[PDB]
Formats: sequence, structure tokens, C-alpha cells
Amino acid sequence: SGFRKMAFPSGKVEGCMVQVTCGTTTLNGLWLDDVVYCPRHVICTSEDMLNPNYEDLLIRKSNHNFLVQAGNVQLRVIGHSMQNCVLKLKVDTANPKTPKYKFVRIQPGQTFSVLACYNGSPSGVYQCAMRPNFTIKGSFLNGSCGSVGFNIDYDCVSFCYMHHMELPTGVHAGTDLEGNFYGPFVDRQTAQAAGTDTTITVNVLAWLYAAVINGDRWFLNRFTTTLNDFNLVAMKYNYEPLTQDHVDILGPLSAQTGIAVLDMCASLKELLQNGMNGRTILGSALLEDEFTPFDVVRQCSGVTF
Amino acid sequence: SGFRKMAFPSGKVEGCMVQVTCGTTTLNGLWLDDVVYCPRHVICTSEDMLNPNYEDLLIRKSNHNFLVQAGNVQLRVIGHSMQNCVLKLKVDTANPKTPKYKFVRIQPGQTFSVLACYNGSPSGVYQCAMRPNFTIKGSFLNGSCGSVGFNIDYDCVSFCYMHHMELPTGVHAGTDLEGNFYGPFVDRQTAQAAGTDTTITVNVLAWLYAAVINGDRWFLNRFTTTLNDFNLVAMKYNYEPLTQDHVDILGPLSAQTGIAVLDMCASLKELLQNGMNGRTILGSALLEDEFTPFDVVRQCSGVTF
Ligand SMILES: CC(C)NC(=O)CN1C[C@@H](C(=O)Nc2cncc3cc(F)ccc23)c2cc(Cl)ccc2C1=O
Ligand SMILES: CC(C)NC(=O)CN1C[C@@H](C(=O)Nc2cncc3cc(F)ccc23)c2cc(Cl)ccc2C1=O
Ligand SMILES: [Cl-]
Repeated sequence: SGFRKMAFPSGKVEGCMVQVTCGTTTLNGLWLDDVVYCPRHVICTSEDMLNPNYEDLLIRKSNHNFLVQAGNVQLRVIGHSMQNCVLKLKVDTANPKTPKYKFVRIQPGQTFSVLACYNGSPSGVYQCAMRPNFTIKGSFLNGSCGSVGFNIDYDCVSFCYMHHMELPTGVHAGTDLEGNFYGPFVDRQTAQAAGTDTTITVNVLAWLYAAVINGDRWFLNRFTTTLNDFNLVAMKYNYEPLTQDHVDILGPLSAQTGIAVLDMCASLKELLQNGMNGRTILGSALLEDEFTPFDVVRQCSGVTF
Repeated sequence: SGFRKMAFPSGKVEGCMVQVTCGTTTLNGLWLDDVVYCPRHVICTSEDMLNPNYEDLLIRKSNHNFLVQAGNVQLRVIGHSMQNCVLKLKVDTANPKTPKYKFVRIQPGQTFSVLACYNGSPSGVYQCAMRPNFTIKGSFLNGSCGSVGFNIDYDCVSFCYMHHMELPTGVHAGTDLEGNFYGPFVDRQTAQAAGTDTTITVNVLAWLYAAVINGDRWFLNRFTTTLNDFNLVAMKYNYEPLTQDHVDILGPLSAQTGIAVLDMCASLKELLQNGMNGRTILGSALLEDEFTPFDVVRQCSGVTF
């Protein structure tokens, strides 16, 4: 019993965190095999950040201009290349702590664990989700650039996010491990704003199934809805549209609890209309959208209470 | 910017988790130096749990009855002894991954990170607090017994909790690493219940200071209160009493934001008497009490491990 916002154990990623320094800039790098991955903006001055020409800034650098520190050991850079918004520093030592890993690009609604780091040293781990507007609501201070997001399903670490910047609303933007940004963002100090954010409907439904599994049913009702009528009401509350893919994905949780997806959609419609009336669901007075259907199945029991 | 429920990096603890099997029962153990620590109920059948005599159950066991597995390696048990509700299994190999550590007993209100494990394998990490009624609101399934709670202070891991059981309300009970229970609980299959819980007042105040640091100021007011009048109000809402020690502890956050502790108490009093009026604080519609004053300072300053 219980339902917590749970992150993956961070040990496999801690053994990959290094410090990367160019000149006056210091940030985090991810050391896997004989390559260190870090945001390309490590080569920028504060005077370069408005309209940097990364190809022109990079051509002026040599291997010895990059200082990579792993714990108290200085690593030797023997090569460098840029791939999209990521800098790849070839080093003379393969990381002995390299876990089994993959690089995966995630979609909005997907969750992952973030290992926040400063100076190549881990400070904390938290769980979060890729918002529909492609930003993440992280907790990051100056020097956190290069911190990574990951999932550890079974024994393999799937790296999905690398932190690059904070937007004016306090939310965060970054890339996959191939340097492609999530969203319409660019690694420039030019005025950029996150689009209007929405609630991840499939995740709220999954979390309502998690509450039923843990023994709570106060919010259920005797009604059902069509998928189209649910979407007409959902979008008036800034909820993402629920697709047939989402309905299919909720199938196993529906079979486990005995509550059809469109019946759970009717309960959510009623919750949006009435509020909670002083009640809570899994210890929360808000509808939670940062647990996917896969997270609920992983954390919850296979036996409904 | 941002404020997340953040756990300590779990790597130093992952390298200590092992699987302990005694007969048909399998649970988790903590391997530090040449000793494996685990709940003493690992020696019980479901019948023994009704009314166990642990010394009598233990005398019938030999070293070879305990199977300890560290990854894919079987460890050799060369001795066994009991300390309170913890079983200590002496093994022939010191853990090469043993970090610098201490065993510390925490007080209600203090927070810690839990590394949830199954079969000696870590599955997740979450942050939680020792409730005033000595229970923890964890997320645990069958097989989780022996999972540990910890904090990291500089480079030293302070182990403060070991999981033993779940109460009928779905909350959890456990011991310090010397086998002493937190709370009036016993390790047996018998009717046990958590006492009426209260909110950790010093932690809610710390979280309000964290909200101010992150730009959330709507709840501030021009008023102040005496410590005695605040405690009369707080006692009415099932809030723990606020002591002068708590006021002193909040001193640094008070100086940083410019809001005296009793000035913030007058905000908390107004929130208790009137609610949030449709508003949220740091994305929550409830007053959050699982961040201590130290957690707020650490996350708002980027301390690393
Ligand atoms: C408040 C933000 C805008 N920081 C700055 O004043 C300057 N800034 C530096 C950097 C960046 O955003 N770093 C940070 C990343 N995460 C959390 C931060 C929190 C903080 F308080 C400061 C910095 C943070 C950056 C990188 C890129 Cl690719 C594009 C632009 C910038 C940039 O403008
Ligand atoms: C919760 C009860 C009714 N479970 C059981 O059927 C039997 N149970 C086993 C064990 C215990 O509590 N194990 C668990 C520990 N954490 C999360 C659990 C979640 C679950 F679903 C089942 C078990 C869990 C235990 C230990 C001690 Cl010291 C005293 C009593 C017991 C005990 O009663
Ligand atoms: Cl995805």
C-alpha cells in the first residue's frame, strides 16, 4: 500500500557524472564508455549567448581547451565533435562504471528521473514529466546544465534528457542525448516563452486507477461518456485530448479494476465540475498528472483492494 | 527555480543491498563491512508471526539456514546474533562498496530518503518524513521488508530506518538500524494501529519560505502573532506545537526572505482559518509538511554529495 512520486535508484547515473570546463564556464557532463556528453553552450561566453555561432566558436578550440574532471582525476580529451546541441568529448579512458545504456527520445506525458548535479557532483534525485508544451518543471539552479533525465526499466539505463536552460517562467528546457531540443526551443539567450501548458489526461486517468487499486472509490459515478463528449469537456479545463491510443494503453488497468476507460472518463468529468469537496485522492487535493499508465502498473499491486 | 520532493542520490546505499532468505521467507538486508542487517522476522513462518519467541526460533537456526545473495554471488554466513528487532548475520567477506556510515535514530518531523528494494534489488527512491505518530507514509509491497531510510551529511551515509511492516491504514512501521521501533509497534501479526497524526508545523513554515524564495507571495500579510497565540491556533487544527527551537532553526530563511518567523505564522494562521481560496502554493492545494528547514536551504543552495 501507499503511492509515492518515486524516482529510479540513481547509482548507475552517479558513476557517469563529470565536470566539464572550457574557460570560465563550468557545467556537468555524462561519461559513457570513452565519450563525455555535455551542452554545447559550454564554449560560449555570456557575450556570445544572444546569437552564438557554435561552428565558428568550436573550430577555435583544441582538445586541451576542455578540462574534464571525474572525481579528483583529470581526464585527457583526445577528440571533440558537435552533434546538434550536444558536444561530444572523446577521452583517453573508458568509464569503468559505464552501465548498460540506450539513448531514447521521449514524447510529452512521459516521466523520468532527474539526477540534479553541480560541478560534476550529484545533489538530488526527483521524478518529473515532459509537459505537453515540451518543458519540464524541474528544480535547477545555476551550474545544473548537463544534469540528466533517465529511466531504468530492468538493468538498462535509458537516457532521455539533458538540461540546457531555464525559461522566464521558471520552467526548464533541454535536449535528448543526440542534442535535439524538446519543443521549439534554441540554445540562445533570445526571448523565448513556453506555450500554454495543459494537463496530461491519460496520466490523470492512470492515477485515478491507482487510487481505485489502493482501495478508494468515492469519485466514481454511475455514468459513462463517449470519447468525443469527454474531449469537448476536457479541453474546457485545459486538459490534453484523450486519443484512442490512450484508451488502448489504459486497457490493462481497466481489466484489473473492473472499470471501463470511458466510465473512468465520466468520473474525471465529474471531478473537474465539482472539485474534491474537502476530500483527497492518494493524499492529494489536486488531480495528479505525472504518473503514466506504465508507472502505475510498476508501483501498484496486481491485486485491487 | 522550481521546488521538488527531492531524495538523496541512492548509489552509496544500492551497493549495500542484499537478499536474505530463511526457509520460505525472502527479504532485504543491508551489508556493511562483514555484517548483514535485516528484520528479525525473516526467521518466522506465518504461524510463528502470531506470537513469536525470537530467541527460541533463533536458537534452532544454524549459519547455513540463512542464504545471503549479493548480486549473483552467494555470501557465506559465519555467525548470527540478534539486537532488538534486527538480525545481524556475520559474513566471511567485508563489503568492498561499504561507504562511510553512521547509524542514527531520527525524531518525528525529520525527513529521509527510502530506497525501496525487492529480492535485494533496488526498485525506487523516494523522500518521506517520520510522522509525529511515528509511522511513515511509504510505498511498499510484499518483499519490501529490510528496505532502508537514510540521509547523507557531507560524504557520510546516516542510516535511520529499516522497514518491517504495514499497518491496516496502509501506513508503515519500522526500526532504527539498532532494531528499536519508531512508535508503539511490535513485530508480530496482531491488531496494531497508528495513533491520530498531526501536521509538522516547522516543516510547513519552511515550505512557505521555499514558496516565497520561488516567487509565490500571495499568502503574505502585514500581520504578526505571538508564539503563544499561534500555538493556541495550531493546536485547534491538529498541528504540532511550534517551539522557540523551531523559531531559531527558521532564522536563516527568515533573514533571506525578510519575513520574520512569527510574521509567517500569521500567514499560516490565516491559511488554516480561511483556506487557499482556489489558489495553490508551489503547485499544491494542501499545506506540505515533508520538507524540513534544512531541506529547503539545501535545495535552494545546491549542496552536493
Ligand atoms: C534565469 C536563466 C535564464 N539564467 C540566466 O540568467 C542565464 N542563462 C544561463 C543558462 C541557463 O539558463 N542556466 C540555468 C539552467 N537551469 C536553471 C537555472 C537557474 C538559474 F537561476 C540560473 C541559470 C539556470 C542559459 C543556457 C542557455 Cl542554452 C540559454 C540561455 C541561458 C541563460 O540565459
Ligand atoms: C499488512 C499485513 C496485513 N500483511 C500481511 O498479510 C502479513 N504481514 C507481513 C509483514 C508485513 O507487514 N509486510 C509488508 C510490509 N510492507 C508492505 C506490505 C504490503 C503488503 F501488501 C503486504 C505486506 C507488506 C509483517 C511484519 C511484521 Cl513485523 C508484523 C506483521 C506482518 C504482517 O502482518
Ligand atoms: Cl515516450
